[PDB]
Amino acid sequence: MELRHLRYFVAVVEEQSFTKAADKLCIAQPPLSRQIQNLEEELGIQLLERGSRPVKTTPEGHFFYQYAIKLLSNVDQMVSMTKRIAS
Amino acid sequence: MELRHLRYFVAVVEEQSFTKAADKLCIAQPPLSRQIQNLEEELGIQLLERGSRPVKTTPEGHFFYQYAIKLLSNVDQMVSMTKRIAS
Ligand code: NA
Repeated sequence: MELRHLRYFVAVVEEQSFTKAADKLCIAQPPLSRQIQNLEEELGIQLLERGSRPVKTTPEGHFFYQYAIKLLSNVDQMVSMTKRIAS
Repeated sequence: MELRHLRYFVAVVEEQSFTKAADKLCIAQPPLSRQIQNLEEELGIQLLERGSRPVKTTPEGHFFYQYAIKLLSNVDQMVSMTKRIAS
């Protein structure tokens, strides 16, 4: 699992759309969908209700989502601070 | 930046060796070294003292290291708990 998977997943959850998330991340929809599938397959879980319109998380999916946003925020803080040290 | 970069970096810092870190991560040394260089180049900073034997972090490198281990621990906790929900 990579940060890309988390960033893609968060965008899908927030936009409630695979296409709209793809637009926001400046990528095509098909690879985005494949990456989220890859994430679910790696974890051995369903993060999203399959076939849900608009896109809705499963309970474990929403749990994962809430911790994913926390982690991505921490990444941003880490990178920002480390850069500020060197400059 | 991806989780791979953090995992590679942490291993190098802890083993104080590019080769020994590669052994631990079950990969060849050359791609490992390239990935760490890629990480430093992306951030625009030196995480390791260039030419140091044994491998030693820069002050910003050690700072980054300490937050990287925290983040990787959080990733592990997130994945473990989310899996435990679905099972
Ligand atoms: Na990653």
